[PDB]
Amino acid sequence: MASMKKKGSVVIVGRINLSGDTAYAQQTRGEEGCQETSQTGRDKNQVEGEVQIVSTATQTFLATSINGVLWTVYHGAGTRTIASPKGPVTQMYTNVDKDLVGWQAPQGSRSLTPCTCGSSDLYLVTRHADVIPVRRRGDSRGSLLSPRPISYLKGSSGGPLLCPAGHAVGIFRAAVSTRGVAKAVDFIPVESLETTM
Ligand SMILES: CCCCCOC(=O)N[C@H]1CCCCC/C=C\[C@@H]2C[C@@]2(C(=O)NS(=O)(=O)C2(C)CC2)NC(=O)[C@@H]2C[C@@H](Oc3nc4cc(OC)ccc4nc3C)CN2C1=O
Ligand SMILES: [Zn+2]
Repeated sequence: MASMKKKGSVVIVGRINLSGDTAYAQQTRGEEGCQETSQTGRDKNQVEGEVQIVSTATQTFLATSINGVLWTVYHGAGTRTIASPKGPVTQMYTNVDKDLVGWQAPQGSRSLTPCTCGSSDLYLVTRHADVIPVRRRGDSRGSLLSPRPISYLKGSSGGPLLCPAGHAVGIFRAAVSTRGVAKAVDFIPVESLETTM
């Protein structure tokens, strides 16, 4: 018992910048400072933007602020705390059946607004700042207009699907693949987030 370890916190290590005309990824913390911030849970870095790049000791993925909650996938974060200036922050939402977790949105973040447009012309934002057109095909499915090998989507779970007006429609959860090519995506609808809230 006296040697039992504790899992570290999720750590914000960058963001997808969507403030201007060009989307691009930014790193805000290197691997060494990440490992150390994960152990202490104390992250004094300024947070900005809607889409964060997050990491554990073993995985990297995305997290998206919607309605003052930073949302991501359970298969990336598990039950982990997230690092903050004052120490580890405990999850506010956890739903393994939806592959969903959430923490209070960090100070300085900006939150996306839940989409009420009812539109099926969507856009997926990846960890590499690619904006991928996606046609909505169901409550939790959308097809890529230009299929990609799954390699290009790996590490983007927790990222947003957006409507033409930039509202949040869903959280990227899983890739639908045949022989390594992503033809469609599975996502957590924003309405399922609003119900969890
Ligand atoms: C079929 C259509 C729907 C399902 C069928 O489709 C698939 O399963 N396809 C698979 C294809 C895997 C090949 C790579 C696909 C490329 C990018 C994908 C975007 C994304 C990601 O980037 N991840 S990640 O950032 O790299 C990273 C690993 C976090 C670091 N996602 C996943 O890899 C998920 C995890 C797991 O799926 C679940 N795991 C769960 C685990 C839980 O508790 C542990 C609870 C609920 C879960 N619910 C679910 C649904 C399997 N994934 C798939 O996409
Ligand atoms: Zn909208």
